[PDB]
Amino acid sequence: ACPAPPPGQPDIRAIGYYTDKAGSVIDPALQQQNKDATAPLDRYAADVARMSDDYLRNGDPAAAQCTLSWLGAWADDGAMLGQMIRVNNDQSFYMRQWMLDAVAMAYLKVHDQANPQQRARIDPWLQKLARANLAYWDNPKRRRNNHYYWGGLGVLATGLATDDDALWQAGHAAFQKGIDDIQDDGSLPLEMARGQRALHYHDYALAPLVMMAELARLRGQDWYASRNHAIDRLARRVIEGSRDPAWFNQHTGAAQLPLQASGWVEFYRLRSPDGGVFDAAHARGPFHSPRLGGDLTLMATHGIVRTP
Ligand SMILES: O=C(O)[C@H]1O[C@@H](O[C@H]2[C@H](O)[C@H](O)[C@H](O[C@H]3[C@H](O)[C@H](O)[C@H](O)O[C@@H]3C(=O)O)O[C@@H]2C(=O)O)[C@@H](O)[C@@H](O)[C@@H]1O
Repeated sequence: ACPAPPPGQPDIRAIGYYTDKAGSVIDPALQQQNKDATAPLDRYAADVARMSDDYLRNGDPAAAQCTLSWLGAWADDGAMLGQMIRVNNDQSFYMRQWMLDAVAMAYLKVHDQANPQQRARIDPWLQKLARANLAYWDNPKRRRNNHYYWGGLGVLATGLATDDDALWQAGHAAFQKGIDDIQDDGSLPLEMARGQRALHYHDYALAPLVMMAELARLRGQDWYASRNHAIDRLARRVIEGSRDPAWFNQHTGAAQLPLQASGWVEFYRLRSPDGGVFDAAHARGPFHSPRLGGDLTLMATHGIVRTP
């Protein structure tokens, strides 16, 4: 009934594909190279997202058991615990953050179906990945942009799922720095340097901050207020921006590519409706993002976990 997972590959060889300082102009060949190189890794994320999605949607323990089986198999095969091969950037390192986000959110969603044996295999694997990811951001030489907020999510979810309180404080630190990076105009200095993709990267930075906030809401915290409701400013700046890019066009000097707000809106519309600014974007749903935890619509309506 539970199909065979792919072999957990120890090595990642992804490929950065922007050709300009702003990281805004794509080389299509390079975009294709990286896509084919990562396509197996992305198939796995989507599968555990969907199977964990199937469990949250209809309560079937087989969907949760098949998810635990697949995560069980990847831990055992030491998946992505090897070399992050550098082709032309740290693209392989980023994938290990994104994959951790996908595999740890999937685990959290089915964790109440887990028995001690499956816990024994998965936790040390997630924790190895989560500590490996944190240890990249120990170097001060590396700009803590949206990549740091995306790393933060997996580390936080691994902290919550494995109940590793060091990892949770690390995750929270990532979320703190994101909120702290929000200027009074709702903008992020590091994301403002992405020319025509500036608005995309604002939406892209915000989504993992919103997911971390929603993870804190599972532990009975409320991070949303931090720094005098700073997240609402960035939220406003992105949702106003998907409607009207004039501010981003003026502030960066680049004509923005059109953006449709990502699945962070499914939760955020419930936390602070702001008149209902997210209603058009919500109507574009459901939102599927394995890197953010899968079906954001289902999780916003019915919760990330079926029981605390
Ligand atoms: O075709 C898609 O839309 C593709 O998007 C994928 O996620 C992107 C993500 O949107 C984001 O742009 C990210 O950007 C990185 C970039 O890869 C590079 O490393 C740069 O130096 O840093 C950027 C950054 O985050 O600051 O790249 C993601 C990626 O995988 O390249 C996926 O959502 C994919 O499933 C989708 O089809």
